[PDB]
Amino acid sequence: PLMVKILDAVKGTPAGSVALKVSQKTADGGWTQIATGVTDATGEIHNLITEQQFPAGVYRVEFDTKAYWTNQGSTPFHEVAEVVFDAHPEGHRHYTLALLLSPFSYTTTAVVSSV
Amino acid sequence: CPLMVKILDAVKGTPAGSVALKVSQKTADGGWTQIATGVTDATGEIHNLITEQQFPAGVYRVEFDTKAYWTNQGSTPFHEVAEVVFDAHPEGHRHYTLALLLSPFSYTTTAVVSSVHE
Amino acid sequence: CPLMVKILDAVKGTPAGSVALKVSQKTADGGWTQIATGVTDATGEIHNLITEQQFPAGVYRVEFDTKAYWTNQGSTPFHEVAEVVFDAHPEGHRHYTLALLLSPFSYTTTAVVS
Amino acid sequence: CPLMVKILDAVKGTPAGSVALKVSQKTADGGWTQIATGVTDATGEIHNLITEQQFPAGVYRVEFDTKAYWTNQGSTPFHEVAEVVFDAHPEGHRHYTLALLLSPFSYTTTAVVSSV
Ligand SMILES: N[C@@H](Cc1cc(I)c(Oc2ccc(O)c(I)c2)c(I)c1)C(=O)O
Ligand SMILES: N[C@@H](Cc1cc(I)c(Oc2ccc(O)c(I)c2)c(I)c1)C(=O)O
Repeated sequence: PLMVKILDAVKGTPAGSVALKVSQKTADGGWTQIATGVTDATGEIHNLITEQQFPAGVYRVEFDTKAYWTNQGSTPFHEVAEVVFDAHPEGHRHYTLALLLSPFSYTTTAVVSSV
Repeated sequence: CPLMVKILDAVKGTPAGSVALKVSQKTADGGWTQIATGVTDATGEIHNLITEQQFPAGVYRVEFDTKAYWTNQGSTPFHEVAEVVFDAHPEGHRHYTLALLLSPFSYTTTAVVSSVHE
Repeated sequence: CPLMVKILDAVKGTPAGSVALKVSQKTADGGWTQIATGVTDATGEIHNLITEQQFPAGVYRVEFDTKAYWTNQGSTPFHEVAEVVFDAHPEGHRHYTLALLLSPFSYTTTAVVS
Repeated sequence: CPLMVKILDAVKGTPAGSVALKVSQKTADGGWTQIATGVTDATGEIHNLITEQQFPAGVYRVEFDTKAYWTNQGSTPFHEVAEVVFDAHPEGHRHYTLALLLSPFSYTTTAVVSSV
């Protein structure tokens, strides 16, 4: 239900080996960690979470972009890239978090398949 | 396919369906020759746009009718058209995906030239 | 004004007016302490957000209430908020401009470090 | 000035200086006539690019030499050029700012229209 696609805007390839964590907002305004992962070479993570693990609610996906640029040899601006959103996965609703990275800029977009 | 597209609608949060596009190749005299046209499907893609044989190295211009897209959406767009012009280097089984993120008053054109990082 | 913002609305093609934001500084224990808040004017900027005195070297978080902005505009947006987290090195009159481009289902955060 | 530009370099986190550009106006026959050329300064802008008298309503094309910008940076660019094509409606003292966000394999073209 939750997929990601991270692209490197400098190299024109997906951003591989990007560490991420998915958190779910709790009733008291806190966060609970529901999964972690690292993108494969296609800048994707497969079987990140399952349907039952992704009920309606506010989610935060944190991407370790600083480590990504460091490893690539660039010094980046952001300490992390955070994507915080409301998810309504009722039906067939699948979410793709598209992330476009440059050392001093990123774009976070979502593609939400209907039901 | 050596040339793929992926168009996203940044307003609706879905791929941009029914976007008309055309692919032209720069000729020796500096003019443009149209080699393919098409319209994106519901996934914001166009399958079998051109073949490897139709894609020798050279300068290509892919023009997207984003103005009609927004107009059909009931929106007011800025750009007359979205243009992506690039020198293609297909040697070594390099394929291109032209990613395009659309908003009425903004678009982002990115290119992916491998399916994997390195 | 070591810390400036410039927010644009990619749907309307104008700056994003009345966008609420808050600036937090990371503390020794890893937590966040809020040092300023503001709301963008019609040019999508906030003047005199913080002073050089308030902006020492360290890690900062600028959080923009984009959800409220889109809700007010009449759209249902994706993001609950827009978060910009960065290590600042303002020592030496280093200015930071956080440029933010907004659409209901996408935003771009860029930095111009002068 | 009815037509401004603001070019940023997303790799360095600075405006993009010394970017060459050309402004053309579409003619009645579908062709193009050049009305201005310029090069951005260190703030990624070009001052006094054209006058209001030179900017009537119509379709304009602004071509940015981003390929040379990246080549000079020692990088490898994707795009052969960056072109921004739009129907301009300056009536009622509307000015345009073409914002351009550059990375080697990606750029964002946005427009800001203000009543100034
Ligand atoms: N196999 C599918 C996977 C796929 C999914 C999506 I959403 C894509 O678009 C992106 C992704 C990240 C970005 O930052 C931007 I801008 C656009 C691409 I490119 C590929 C396909 O090829 O469409
Ligand atoms: N802030 C001053 C000048 C100014 C105008 C604009 I539009 C700006 O935004 C940009 C520029 C390029 C980009 O690629 C992106 I995304 C945003 C900035 I930063 C500054 C003013 O307008 O008075």
